[PDB]
Amino acid sequence: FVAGVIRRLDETVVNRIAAGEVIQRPANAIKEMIENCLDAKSTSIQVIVKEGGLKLIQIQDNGTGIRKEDLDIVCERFTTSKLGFRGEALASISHVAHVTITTKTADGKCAYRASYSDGKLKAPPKPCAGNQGTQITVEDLFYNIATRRKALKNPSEEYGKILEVVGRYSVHNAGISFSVKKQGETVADVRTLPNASTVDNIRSIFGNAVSRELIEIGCEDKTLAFKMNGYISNANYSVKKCIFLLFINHRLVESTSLRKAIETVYAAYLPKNTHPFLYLSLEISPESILERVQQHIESKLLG
Amino acid sequence: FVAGVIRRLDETVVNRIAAGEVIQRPANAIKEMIENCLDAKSTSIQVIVKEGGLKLIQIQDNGTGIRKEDLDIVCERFTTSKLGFRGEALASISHVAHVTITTKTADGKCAYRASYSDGKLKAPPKPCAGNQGTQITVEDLFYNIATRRKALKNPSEEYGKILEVVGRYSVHNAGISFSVKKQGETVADVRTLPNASTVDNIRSIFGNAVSRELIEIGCEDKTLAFKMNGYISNANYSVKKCIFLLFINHRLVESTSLRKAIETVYAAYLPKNTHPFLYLSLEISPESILERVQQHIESKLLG
Ligand SMILES: Nc1ncnc2c1ncn2[C@@H]1O[C@H](COP(=O)(O)OP(=O)(O)O)[C@@H](O)[C@H]1O
Ligand SMILES: Nc1ncnc2c1ncn2[C@@H]1O[C@H](COP(=O)(O)OP(=O)(O)O)[C@@H](O)[C@H]1O
Ligand SMILES: [Mg+2]
Ligand SMILES: [Mg+2]
Repeated sequence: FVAGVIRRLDETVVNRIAAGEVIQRPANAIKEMIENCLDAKSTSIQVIVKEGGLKLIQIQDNGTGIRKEDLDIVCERFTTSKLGFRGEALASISHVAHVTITTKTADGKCAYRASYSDGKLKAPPKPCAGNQGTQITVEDLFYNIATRRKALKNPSEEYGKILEVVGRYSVHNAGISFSVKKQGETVADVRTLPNASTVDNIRSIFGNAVSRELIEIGCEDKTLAFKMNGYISNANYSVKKCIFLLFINHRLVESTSLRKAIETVYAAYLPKNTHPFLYLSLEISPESILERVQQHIESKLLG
Repeated sequence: FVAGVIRRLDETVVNRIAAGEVIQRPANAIKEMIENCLDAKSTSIQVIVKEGGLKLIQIQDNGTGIRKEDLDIVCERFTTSKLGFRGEALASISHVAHVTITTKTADGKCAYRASYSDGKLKAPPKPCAGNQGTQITVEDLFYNIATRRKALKNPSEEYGKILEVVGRYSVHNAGISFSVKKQGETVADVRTLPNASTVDNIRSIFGNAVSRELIEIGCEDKTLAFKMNGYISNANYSVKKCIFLLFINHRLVESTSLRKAIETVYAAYLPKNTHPFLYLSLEISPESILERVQQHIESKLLG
């Protein structure tokens, strides 16, 4: 038994593998990029996809853009214009894809384009055509981690997941226009419009049969420091699988705990196989609160 | 609406906060350090604690030690002598505590002592007294993150958690001697001995009433690529709360899924309130396997 010798991991490998762990699949890259479009005050967001996002993801917005002088560092880890940690999403994407950014600010004379590998600027940004806002292009996702590339689903399931994410951000963000299409196709698979209510976007993404059966919900509680709004299906609507959109502080989230609560409430009113449609937006800042929601929904179902 | 300006996070803050997130509490620092003692082929491990591990944790082993020339980088991130990622545990601890290491290799002429802040060597290592192996001393845990220091439990609950961890590693590692005491006390609260069987260490840590009621278990399956051994309580033993030790590849782990399976099996044999004692060691390399364990245990309870 002798002592080992300590070496350093190659963190070009470490950083690639961790970035794979964060991103996971094209829908998730797209989720991060959309959130950036919304943070940059965009009112029009367009998504274009080739091969389920494995070949190309392109997202164009009309938001505030990235200043020319900041393109040097925008994809580095822990660089952010905002107050896990801020500044990891584009850095991560850039470690497992070829990223190009085309962007213009109101105060810039023209748009600039820059390309990145592993978080680093490849060359000085170059002026190009383009209007107010930002187009990010993400190519060959996981070209450098074979195991995750093969561990992804077929192109049409991955496209399916992108639709789910974008359609879901579009219900939460009524008034902002969203679209998703496959590259080289002219007709969008999802398209919402700048003057749409929350209910119109539910009708558009989820169909007239759900939109006709919605109950509006809201409750605030200053003592429990939370607010909630959204829409739920009344006791007359039933499908084979529960469609549950959940947003907590404007991020889309999954929650086995709360979907359980609400299912128990609905179990008493809906048929044996069948399930509800749920859209809830919770505003919280940093337990018994999940009683008030179960209570509030049951109250609304009884009414 | 104008464009932001991108700045860099201070990663002295980032690194401190993430390290808090990993470590969480003294029992967990101790878990990481013990595992290092075992990796370094230690047969005698001594733990000493002041104030539940908030003031001092000291762990002495007789393992292979750290070479003098490697003390410079041992607490840096991603430095390891081994093949999330390797090399994060001591780096993390050193970002939220004052770490001192005293260590000797068989080939070194004497032990060397070094002190670290934020992963960096404070001064050149200095020769000192000490035998084969390594003593790590971890002081003032979370002195630099007030919110986690107050979010820790009272000193005696945290000490309680250290006992749990060490007692549990000691059942898995029969033949290796472990002890834990409070600083300045002469009698250990936990002590296992170099010639002890697994059953002796269960008797010692968990008492004669459990050790008298154990069924040995083992199953291998080449097709499902797993092995399992351990000990369980037979249908005659019952306590108010389920004591379940689980090791997968020699790390202690919690598992709501498998503890559920086994509880369902035991529910049929044990009284209404009461629960079993379980020690299982699973060897796996990188679903239907949880059926074989539920099956194998029921089989052993029926027999
Ligand atoms: N669509 C966009 N429009 C304007 N700025 C963007 C856009 N996407 C990214 N950015 C800029 O790049 C930075 C890094 O983004 P990201 O890596 O997601 O970290 P974060 O959003 O936490 O700051 C943002 O703070 C922002 O300044
Ligand atoms: N008790 C110990 N005895 C010998 N070497 C140790 C001990 N603790 C830590 N080390 C050394 O420091 C390195 C860093 O430990 P750690 O930060 O836990 O990362 P890892 O265990 O993944 O290598 C180990 O690879 C090992 O060489
Ligand atoms: Mg972002
Ligand atoms: Mg370790």
